[PDB]
Amino acid sequence: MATSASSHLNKGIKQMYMNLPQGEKIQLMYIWVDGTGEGLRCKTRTLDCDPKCVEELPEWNFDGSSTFQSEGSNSDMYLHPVAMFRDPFRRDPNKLVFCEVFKYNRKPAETNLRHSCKRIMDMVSSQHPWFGMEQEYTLMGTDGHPFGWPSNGFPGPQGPYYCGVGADKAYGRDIVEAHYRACLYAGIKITGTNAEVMPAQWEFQIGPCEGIRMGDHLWVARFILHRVCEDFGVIATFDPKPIPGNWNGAGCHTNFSTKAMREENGLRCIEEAIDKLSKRHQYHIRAYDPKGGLDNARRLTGFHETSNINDFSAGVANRSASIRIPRIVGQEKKGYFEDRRPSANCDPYAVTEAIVRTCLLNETGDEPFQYK
Amino acid sequence: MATSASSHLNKGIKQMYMNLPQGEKIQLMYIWVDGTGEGLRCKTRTLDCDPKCVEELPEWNFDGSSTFQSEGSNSDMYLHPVAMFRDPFRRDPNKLVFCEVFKYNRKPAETNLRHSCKRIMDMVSSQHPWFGMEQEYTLMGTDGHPFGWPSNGFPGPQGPYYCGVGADKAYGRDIVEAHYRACLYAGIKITGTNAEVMPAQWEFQIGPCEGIRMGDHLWVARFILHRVCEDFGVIATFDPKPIPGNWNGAGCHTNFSTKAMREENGLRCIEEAIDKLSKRHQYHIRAYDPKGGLDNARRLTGFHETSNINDFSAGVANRSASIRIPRIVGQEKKGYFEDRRPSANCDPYAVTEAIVRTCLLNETGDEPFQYK
Amino acid sequence: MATSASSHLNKGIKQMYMNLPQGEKIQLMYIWVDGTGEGLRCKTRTLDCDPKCVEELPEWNFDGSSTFQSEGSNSDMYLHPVAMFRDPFRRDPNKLVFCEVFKYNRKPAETNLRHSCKRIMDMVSSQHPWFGMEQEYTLMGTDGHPFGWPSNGFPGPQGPYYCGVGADKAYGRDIVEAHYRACLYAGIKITGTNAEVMPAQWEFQIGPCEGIRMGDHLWVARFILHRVCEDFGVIATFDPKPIPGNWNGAGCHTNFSTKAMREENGLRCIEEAIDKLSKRHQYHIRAYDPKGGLDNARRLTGFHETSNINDFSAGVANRSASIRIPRIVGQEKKGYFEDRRPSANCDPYAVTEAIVRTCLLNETGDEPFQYK
Amino acid sequence: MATSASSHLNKGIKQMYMNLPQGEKIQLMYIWVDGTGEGLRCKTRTLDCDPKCVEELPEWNFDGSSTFQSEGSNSDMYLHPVAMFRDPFRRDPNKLVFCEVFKYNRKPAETNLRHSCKRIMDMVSSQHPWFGMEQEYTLMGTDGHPFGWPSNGFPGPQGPYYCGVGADKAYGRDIVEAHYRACLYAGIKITGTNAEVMPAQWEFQIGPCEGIRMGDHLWVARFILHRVCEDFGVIATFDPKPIPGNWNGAGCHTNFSTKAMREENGLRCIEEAIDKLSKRHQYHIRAYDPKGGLDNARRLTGFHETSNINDFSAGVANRSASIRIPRIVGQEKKGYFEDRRPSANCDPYAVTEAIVRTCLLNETGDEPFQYK
Amino acid sequence: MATSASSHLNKGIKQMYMNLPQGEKIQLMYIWVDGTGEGLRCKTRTLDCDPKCVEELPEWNFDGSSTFQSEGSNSDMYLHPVAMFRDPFRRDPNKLVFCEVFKYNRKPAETNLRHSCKRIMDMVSSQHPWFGMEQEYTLMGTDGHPFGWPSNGFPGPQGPYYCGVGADKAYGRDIVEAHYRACLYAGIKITGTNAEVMPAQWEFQIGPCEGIRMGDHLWVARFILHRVCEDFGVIATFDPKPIPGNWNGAGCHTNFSTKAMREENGLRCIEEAIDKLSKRHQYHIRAYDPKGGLDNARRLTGFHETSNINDFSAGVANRSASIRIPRIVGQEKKGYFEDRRPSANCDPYAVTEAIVRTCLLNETGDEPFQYK
Repeated sequence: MATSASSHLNKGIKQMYMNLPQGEKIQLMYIWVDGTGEGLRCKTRTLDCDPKCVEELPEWNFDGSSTFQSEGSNSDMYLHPVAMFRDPFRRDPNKLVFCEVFKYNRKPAETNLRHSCKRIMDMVSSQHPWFGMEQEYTLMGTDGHPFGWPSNGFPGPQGPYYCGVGADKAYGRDIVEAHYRACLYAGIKITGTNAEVMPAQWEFQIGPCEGIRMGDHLWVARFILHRVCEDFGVIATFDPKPIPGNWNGAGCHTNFSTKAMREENGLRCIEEAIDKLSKRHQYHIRAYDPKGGLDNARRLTGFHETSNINDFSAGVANRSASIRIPRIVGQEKKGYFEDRRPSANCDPYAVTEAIVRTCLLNETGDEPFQYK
Repeated sequence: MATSASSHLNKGIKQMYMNLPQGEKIQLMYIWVDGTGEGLRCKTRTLDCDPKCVEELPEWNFDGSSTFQSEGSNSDMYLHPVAMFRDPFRRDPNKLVFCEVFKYNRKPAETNLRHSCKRIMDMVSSQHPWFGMEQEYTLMGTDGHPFGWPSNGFPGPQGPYYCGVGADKAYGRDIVEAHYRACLYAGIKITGTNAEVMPAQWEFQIGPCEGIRMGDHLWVARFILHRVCEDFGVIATFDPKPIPGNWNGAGCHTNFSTKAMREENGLRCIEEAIDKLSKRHQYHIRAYDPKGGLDNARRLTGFHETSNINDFSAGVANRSASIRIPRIVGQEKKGYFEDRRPSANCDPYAVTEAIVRTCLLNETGDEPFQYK
Repeated sequence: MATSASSHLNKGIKQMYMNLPQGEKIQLMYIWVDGTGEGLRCKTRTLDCDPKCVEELPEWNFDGSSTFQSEGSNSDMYLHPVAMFRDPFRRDPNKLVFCEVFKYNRKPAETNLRHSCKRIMDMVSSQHPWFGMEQEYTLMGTDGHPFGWPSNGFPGPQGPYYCGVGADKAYGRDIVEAHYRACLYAGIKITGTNAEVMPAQWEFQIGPCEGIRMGDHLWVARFILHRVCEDFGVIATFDPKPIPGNWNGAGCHTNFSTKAMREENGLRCIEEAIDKLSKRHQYHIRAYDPKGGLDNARRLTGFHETSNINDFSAGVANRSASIRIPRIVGQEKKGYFEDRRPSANCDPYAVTEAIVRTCLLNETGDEPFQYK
Repeated sequence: MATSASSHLNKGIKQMYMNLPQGEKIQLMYIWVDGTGEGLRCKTRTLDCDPKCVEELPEWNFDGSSTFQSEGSNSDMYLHPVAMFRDPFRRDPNKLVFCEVFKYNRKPAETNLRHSCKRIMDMVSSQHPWFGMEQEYTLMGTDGHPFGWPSNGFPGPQGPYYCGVGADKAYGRDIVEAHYRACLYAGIKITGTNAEVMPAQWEFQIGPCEGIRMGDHLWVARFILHRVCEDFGVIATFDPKPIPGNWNGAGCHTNFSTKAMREENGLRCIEEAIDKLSKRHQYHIRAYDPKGGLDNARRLTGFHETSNINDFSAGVANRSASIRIPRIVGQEKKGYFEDRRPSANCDPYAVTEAIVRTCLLNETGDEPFQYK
Repeated sequence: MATSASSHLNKGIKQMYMNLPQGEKIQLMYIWVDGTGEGLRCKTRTLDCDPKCVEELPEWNFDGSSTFQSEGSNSDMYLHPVAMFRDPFRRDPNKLVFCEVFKYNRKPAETNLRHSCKRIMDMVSSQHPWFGMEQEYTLMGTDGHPFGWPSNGFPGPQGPYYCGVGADKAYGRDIVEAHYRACLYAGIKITGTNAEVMPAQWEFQIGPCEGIRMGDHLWVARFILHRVCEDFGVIATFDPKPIPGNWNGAGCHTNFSTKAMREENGLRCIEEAIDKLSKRHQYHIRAYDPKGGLDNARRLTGFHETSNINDFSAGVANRSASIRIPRIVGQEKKGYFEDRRPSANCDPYAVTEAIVRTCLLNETGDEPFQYK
């Protein structure tokens, strides 16, 4: 079983160095989404004093030609800091700084979907849309086989692994515990974790976050997971179908509510939103993964408690439908609904933008509107 | 010899992460019994503030179809918190929360035996029934062979291993020490441990616990053991006969006393109750393990210190029976008796409920009475 | 994956020694069935000259206190040569000698079923009963896990392995080829082989053999398999269900025909035989396994194209029925039928004796008749 | 790097057994195509005498439910011998027997394409159509990584490997040499081999074969390769794109000529055939791999000297076009043309049927004609 | 499990050298008993021509100080050739030459018991005493643990191993087969072999040999075993009780007959001989093991089928008796007593000399008589 070379370095030496008093200088690790829309990149600079707010952080630049985002002639791209978190890897006073990407002409990069999401959120800020997203992921070895699985083989049939405890049920819990503690320290609004049906597959839930903060929070959570995995020598994969066949896929279920939905008799608004989703289902399917269906397909086949990608279905407490209204929300007549369609590898900005455009702005047609 | 993949991860890194200050958020691990009656499941959520009592803990839900407990159409099940303990794995203020399972219609699940046991305990609360259970278990490697045995072979004959000390006598004492300390920290009323006759078999004793707390305590102790074993990469098995042949089986001896028995005089009450159980041997043998009786059979062969599968016997000082009256209890004419019949994999709620129904409610017949 | 220590000895040295001219002395390996009914034992003596026929071979004796057959006082048991074959392991002129076991008083041992089977065959020799048996077996490693399976894991789902070719489809074909060639050299009337559905499970077919020779051939075939496996360091298991669950079991399907059945319009006799089997189904099931019904029950479940142990079910070209009439036999109105009920670990002597007693002697009742 | 368990068995023991004189009995290995259209299955029976021609071989049956070819109620399938070859694995007098598959009613199975191909060939037998097919394949380890590649890595860039010699250039030449010698011994008209551009990828060429023999020959050649690979413990894959990205795909280039094409001024016939292909390109792309174009789409991208799956192109000595006329054929104005479109995993019967139907029978439309 | 370094040398190279034509020179391996009475020593010289009889072989000398047989000042000892056998290790025309050891003054060495045995045999040559000896031995690894046993552990309980077949039953059969074939080639009168009760323990039987030749044969057989073991890298031990506990030890049962016993009504002579043996006990148990009781007194515990070292107990069958008289003898009034008392490590010359002195010469007292 092959773990990364980096994981076999003596970590006690690393701990010896990390315990040195750092002094007055502060490390800022800038994180940004690359040109593929799935990968995260990061690099660190030293600042002289502790920044009080995100507006005090300097803009930076990077080579876009190395990240699949620009041509060689004008390869400089700009990093604009947008969110600041405590750094769980380097401890206080160091910070994680999530940034937006701009082109050489100061136009949004092709994958900078936060900019448009921010516009939509400013337009609908008065209704306070809340999102919760459940990010499923699979721990893999560096050889591409799932972590903890028998070499060149499969574990026992599905059943004992969901929320399992024991050496034969849960593979890689150390990673989940480390990620959970790191997220809590950093200030991400992580609300829980559970083992998924497939061994070595896990799910963490972020939320409820208001508006643009979801993307800020979710992306950084993914980064922290990768970093934790890097320390341990495993790979977190967000592929919607890591193992073909009867093994469960990975989704990113999105719970959505508005002020009207959360207040008394808000179920009516829930039904209106779901009805609108019924009218743009194909647009949303195109919106819920970076490759436009070419990924979401493998998973959603119409089994293993997933919806069929082609047919929209709705029901109360129906875990196999495209949209599920939780039973408690139905009983209390207020709350949220759960869109079960997004793939695990989705860009959260695209998902939230599509949901708000369809449900709240009453948009129609295949292309999003451009607003003044 | 195969330890789990998770056990080979660098635990110093995990310790590095666990030392981060967690802040104000609190992790709650919900634990519940699954559809098999032997396995435990768990998942964790984050709460914003410190709960003061068990009544403050929120209800939760899970997918019952993945735990052999529901059909696909109405797969949601409910977790009602019933017991709260300190979390020994994550330290204060985090908690382990043991829960009852309810169906979609708010009826007790098939394996939610705590509900009826709690009812019976409320019915007999004035007599203060005390129970003690001696849980035997075997440490196994992930390859299915007992931990520490020679590969594809057998250690020396039984004899030197019971309560043994030395590299050749006790296999896996680190696990017992870790489990013991974790149980003490969590607040389980663990009263002792000893190495059993077969190498790698250990026994811990819980009690004396009053009424319903035994099931609450015993189940959570089992969970902690699995979790400790998970950290170490071994598997705790409660199978009543893990290795066929001359190797000792695993039982769950149940010490039983009432308030009347503990007071001056009462040995008589022991003998009468003994008689009662005698008449309803089959019944108890049915209540005392999951799989009908088949499981216990492989253990209660009669040769290696056990009672034949079909025979009630009682005496003072005799390890060749089903119920033992301790010598000191006989001499002082007060105390408890030891039912030696329950299998190691028994559900404690079933055992305690059957014992109370027979000894305290003077029930007769094959089916338990329904009370108003 | 652990192969036997013996298999790691340098086989080139063995080959160096085996090529020395042996001279005039001849090695005879005496083979006999032990007290369990499944194990085979053997030992070798040197004779001075080449025996021309089986009657020239001397009777031998052995100690019966170890091979679980006898007990105290009288132990010596007698081996009477009954079948002689060429030695495929040592080549001509050496021989394998299969023997009957007799007690000190020259009465047949409890497991010496050849004596009675031979009696019945002598009684029915004029009708020339022919049998063919398809012996399925599983190749296992010395650690008790099936050979070629991933360590502590399972291969892919059933489907690609039956009669498979390729490194990922057929595990252990070398064993099958060696066994097959050895059987042809020895003179066993082996008629074919194929890979079965579960990986590492294979089936060889012996027959059509007339009367007692069938048993003689089949037992010796099993010995050769063990010996071949011994050379290679793997273990052949005849357990009817080596791996629990959805993995295929191992059976010993028995094709039966008589002279009358093989002639024109012989189908009527086949149907008569089937009716008699239908009248003695329980006797035959009891006669088809060692432990005593506790083996065949694990295989004959009604799934995976097996009959249910309790119900006698015919069916032309019906591969799931208790009795199948092959299609060609049905179309031509003559031939054999296939009894699918015997377990892989059956004693062939018991199956053929019971079948002949029911179908040809028109016997009834639970106990065998005593003939003059 | 993980080779199969079977390959680590001591092959000297196997050689010891194979050198035993086999005697008069003969082994016949029946080979057939399974329900997937790519896999081959085989099983062996013993015959009493040496068959002189293929018509003397008996029909056989097998269980179709295990090969994805029938339902449970009528699971018997029939093997009709159609081609006989010498067995290179067991030597004379043993034989390999390639068979057609029939249903219980003697109708051709869904994947039994030989029946129709034979019909078409009989209809056009007077023109003596000759085909040559170039079967490319990749040697893989049992871990799913190409054989000889660095663990979890890639060899050097493409360039040095095509027809390479040396330990660092050609991976697995022993397999190619063994396969070549086995094919020559069996009597297959194998005409050459070369190392392909990707390391561990090889190509062998079969032909020129007349009509139906192409499929008979090619399938058996594939079987021999799998068997050779089985001995060595590697897996031969015919996947058209075994490794995504810039690594070369595997094709099955088909050289086609008729008697008219081979005669003086036959270039005109070549151009006419190419013109017809231009009119039925889409039908042929659908016909040239077993999944209707899905497999071939991964290979025919327009890069790496492959044609684009959507556009037909033709040229003299143009290796990237859909159809290439070799330069020497163009200069001499007679010969064959090379269809470069078929995927490596194609069924040769489908390719030859489509080519003959389009080029020689002047068929048009999407569905094949039914002839009297 | 640790085999010797010598066994890991490439034996193919050795085989390459051994096939070279040896020419006219001949290798003679001189073998002699060392000062311990258990070890064998050997060295080889080249002779110019093929000796026709044993009288043509030259006397040799060696350094006795290295073999615990002489002092430093006069350390030269003499080897007198006494028996010549074909060399199975070097093939014809090479020979093994067993020798007597003489001191510098031409007096027999302390361990040269052959001289006196030859004298006694010459004295009783007219009665033709025949002996057969059954030599049990245990195969050990070079680490001192029994060969094939699990590392630092024990195999399963005794029972399945006696005369066992299979990878899990018989450890080291290659060695037994090689030794057997080598003995046959060399001309030793080996009469059979069988696996013993303890795994890795085997027994071979030599005889019937007349008089002194028995010792010649047995010693040389032991040498061949050591040499065979040397090739395989294991150690043959004759230590009376190989591994302490419930593991069977090793004996050398001696079958004895005279010409008178073998003729009609010879049973009377058998009874007379047994009566004489009854009149000499401790003498025999001090001449049936290199160092008196000590070693032997670890086997004859009388528990695991042995004769409690204390008293004799003639008995038909009675396997656990001192001098067994096989049933055959009893019901045939002729046969051979089986002195079941000598240990496996006995000097055969001492056993046969003592038996002849007691049974045939009617000697009495503790010390042997000196004859003219």
